[PDB]
Amino acid sequence: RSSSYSGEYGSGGGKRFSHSGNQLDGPITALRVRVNTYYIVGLQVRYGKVWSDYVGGRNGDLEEIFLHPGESVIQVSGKYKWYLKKLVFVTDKGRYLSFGKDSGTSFNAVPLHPNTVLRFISGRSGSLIDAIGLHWDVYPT
Ligand SMILES: [Cl-]
Repeated sequence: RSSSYSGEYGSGGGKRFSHSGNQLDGPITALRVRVNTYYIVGLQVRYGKVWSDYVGGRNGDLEEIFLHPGESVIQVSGKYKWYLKKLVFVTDKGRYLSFGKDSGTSFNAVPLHPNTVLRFISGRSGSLIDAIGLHWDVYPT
């Protein structure tokens, strides 16, 4: 009734990953994004207290952000072409958490149903992030 999906943004390269089985650990509380001049290289997401497996490669610099207590992502925009290139996570505390350089084809993802937040991500990866998708749902009870 409340879940929705935005995606997939990127190419068909790489291999699928999904954090759907990480939801049970809790809401998103932190993000790691490995970045270079051209690409989103890797991703890791913290669900409650539990970091997901890392996906992607190592040819970039690791950027990390903890969300403030009770803060959630409510919109994600970005850029891609043959791989993912840029991500901006917009939060319900007004923060715009940006990773990567402005180049490529844009996407702009918002949740379909009322009062939902980013609950987990999925996508495709190898040595880079080939594609990403955003999964929205209610903030967990
Ligand atoms: Cl590209």
